[PDB]
Amino acid sequence: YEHVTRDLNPEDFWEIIGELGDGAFGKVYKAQNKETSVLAAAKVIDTKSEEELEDYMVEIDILASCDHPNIVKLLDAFYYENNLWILIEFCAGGAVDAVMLELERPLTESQIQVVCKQTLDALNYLHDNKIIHRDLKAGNILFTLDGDIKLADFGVSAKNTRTIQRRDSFIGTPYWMAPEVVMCETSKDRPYDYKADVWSLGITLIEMAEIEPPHHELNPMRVLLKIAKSEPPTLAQPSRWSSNFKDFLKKCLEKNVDARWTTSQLLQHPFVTVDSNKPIRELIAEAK
Amino acid sequence: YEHVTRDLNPEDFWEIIGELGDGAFGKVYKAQNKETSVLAAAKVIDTKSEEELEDYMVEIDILASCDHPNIVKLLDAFYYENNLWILIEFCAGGAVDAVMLELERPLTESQIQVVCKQTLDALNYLHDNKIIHRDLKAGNILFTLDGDIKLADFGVSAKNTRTIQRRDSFIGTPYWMAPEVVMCETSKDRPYDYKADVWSLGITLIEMAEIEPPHHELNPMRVLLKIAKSEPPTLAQPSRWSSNFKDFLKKCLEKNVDARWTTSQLLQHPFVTVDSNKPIRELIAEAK
Ligand SMILES: Nc1nc(Nc2ccc(S(N)(=O)=O)cc2)nn1C(=S)Nc1c(F)cccc1F
Ligand SMILES: Nc1nc(Nc2ccc(S(N)(=O)=O)cc2)nn1C(=S)Nc1c(F)cccc1F
Ligand SMILES: [Cl-]
Ligand SMILES: [Cl-]
Repeated sequence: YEHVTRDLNPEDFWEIIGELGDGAFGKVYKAQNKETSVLAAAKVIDTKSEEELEDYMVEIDILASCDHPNIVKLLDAFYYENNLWILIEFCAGGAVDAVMLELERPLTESQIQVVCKQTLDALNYLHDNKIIHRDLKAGNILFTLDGDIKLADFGVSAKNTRTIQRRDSFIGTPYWMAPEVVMCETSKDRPYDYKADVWSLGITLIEMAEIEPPHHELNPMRVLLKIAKSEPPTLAQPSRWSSNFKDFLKKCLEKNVDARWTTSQLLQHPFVTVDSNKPIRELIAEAK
Repeated sequence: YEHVTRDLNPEDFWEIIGELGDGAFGKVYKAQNKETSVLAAAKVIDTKSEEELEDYMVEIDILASCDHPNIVKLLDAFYYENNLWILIEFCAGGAVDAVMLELERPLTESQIQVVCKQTLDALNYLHDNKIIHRDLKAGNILFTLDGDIKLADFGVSAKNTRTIQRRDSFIGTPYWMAPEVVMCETSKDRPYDYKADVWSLGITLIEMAEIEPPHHELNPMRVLLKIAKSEPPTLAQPSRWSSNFKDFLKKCLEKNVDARWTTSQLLQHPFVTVDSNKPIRELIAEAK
C-alpha cells in the first residue's frame, strides 16, 4: 500500500517504552525511534487477513495526506506478522478527557476557547479537503507539550476526494445532466454531511464544560432515542458561562442542518477570537 | 475478483458473431455461447494494468447484484491477455436512439409511456437498492425481442450500499452523534442525489419525443451553461402531446431538487399507468 511498509519489523525501527492507552482495536504503545529518539503513539492492530488492511486505509491516507498544525501526522506504518502498526506524532499531554479525570474537574471557559479555536481550525481544514472526521469528542483531542492541541482518531472518517473526482469525470456532451450536478451542488460538495462534525463539536464543548457529555447518566440503550426526542442540549449551570459560550453552542447544536453553522461561519464567532494558549499551558502544567 | 474469471480464454466459451457498437471503451461484440447458444453483448476493454480493474468493478457488481426484469443481467466476466471482457444479456432490439435513427422518426406518445413505465420500474429498484445510474439516456435503454426494455450501462453508476453499511457501524455509546445521523437522514439515505436520475429521465422522454435531446443544436461547449441558465426544457411542439405527458415532465424537470418527484411518487402518475407493451411490439416489428 501507498503508505504502509511491508517485510520490515517495526521494532527494528521503533522501541516500545510503555502503554499509553487500550481500546477496542487493542493497546496503544508509547514508542521511541531508535535512531532519532522521536516519540510516537503506536497503534498495533491484529489483522486476521490481508483484506482487512482495506478497512484501515482511509485513516492512514487521511493522516498521511493532511498537513495542518492541529491534526496529528503519520510517522510510519508497517504490516508485519499479521499486525498493522500505525505510528502517529506523540502528543505528550494526552487527551482532554484524561486530563479532566486526572484533575477531577472540567476545563475553565478560557481553556475551552483555546481548545475550541484550534479544534475548529483542524475541522475547517478537514472540511475544505472533503474529509468528515465523524468521531469528534474530548478523547480524540490531544494536548501537545507546548499547550496546543491536535485532533486524532480518523478510524471512521470519510474522505470524499476520490469519489468527487470520479463523479465529475464524464466524456461526450452531457445533455442529460441534472442542474445540481452541473452547478456542483451534489451532496459531496454541499455542507450538509460535514455539518455532523459541527454538532459533535458542540457536544465536546459541553463535555469539556462538565467532564461528561449530555445524557451520560442514562442507560446507554436510551441515548440515541434521547438525542432524537430532545431539544438540543444546553449547559447544565448556565450562570457559570458567558453569553458568547452559550451563543456559540447554539450555532453548533441546531437540529435544522441548513441553519446550523459551517466551520467557516464559526471562525468569525467571538468565542473563538483568541490567539494565546496560556490558559492551556497553565492546565497542562498542573497535570505535570 | 468476486465476479471476474481469471486464467480462462473468454473465446473458449463465447464466440464472436459480429459487432454491435463501438464507443470510448472500444468495440462491443455480439457473442454467442458455444455450449448453450445464448446470445450476449460482449464489451472488451483494453487495460494497461491490473489496478485498472478497480475502475470497472462497481459496474460489474451492480450488474451481478441486480435482479430486476428491466435491468440487464451479467452473464460472465473475464480478465484475459490484458482485456476485461463483460458479457451482458443480449437485447435483440438495440437501443431506443438507434431505432429512432433507423426509422428517422421519434417514438409516439403511447410508445414513450411504455418505455417510461418500464424504465421507471428499473430506476425505482436501483434507488431502493442505493444505486444511482448517473447516465440515463435513450442510448442506454435497450429493446428486448418481446417489446420490453432493459436499462444498461452502469459504467459511471454509484452504489452506496457498502458506504451506508460502513457509516452506520459504530461501537460504544454515541453521545456525540448528530441527530440527522441518529435519524438516518444523512445524504446516503435521503432522495437528494438519486433525484439526478429523475431529471435525466425527463430529458430522455423529450429525446424520445423529438429524436435528439434539448440543446443538441448548440456548440457542445455551451450545453452545461445553457442547462444552468435556462428554465427546464419543455416539448418543442406541445400540441402534439397529452396533458399527462406534459405534467409528468414537469415533475421530473424541476430545478428545486426538494420539489422534484421521487421514482416512488412518479409511479403513481397516470402517464405510467399502462400494462401493455403492444405499442413497442409494433415499433420493433417495423424495425424488423
Ligand atoms: N498521537 C497520540 N499521542 C498520544 N499521547 C498520549 C496518550 C495517552 C497518554 S496517557 N496514558 O493518558 O498518559 C499520554 C500521551 N496519544 N496519541 C493517539 S493517536 N492516541 C489515541 C487517540 F487519541 C485516539 C485513538 C487512539 C489513540 F491511540
Ligand atoms: N445488452 C445489450 N444488448 C445489446 N444489443 C444490441 C446492441 C446493438 C444493436 S445494433 N448494432 O444497433 O443493431 C443490436 C443489439 N447491446 N447491449 C449493451 S449492454 N449495449 C451497450 C449499451 F447499451 C450501452 C453501453 C455499452 C453497450 F455495449
Ligand atoms: Cl491512547
Ligand atoms: Cl452497443
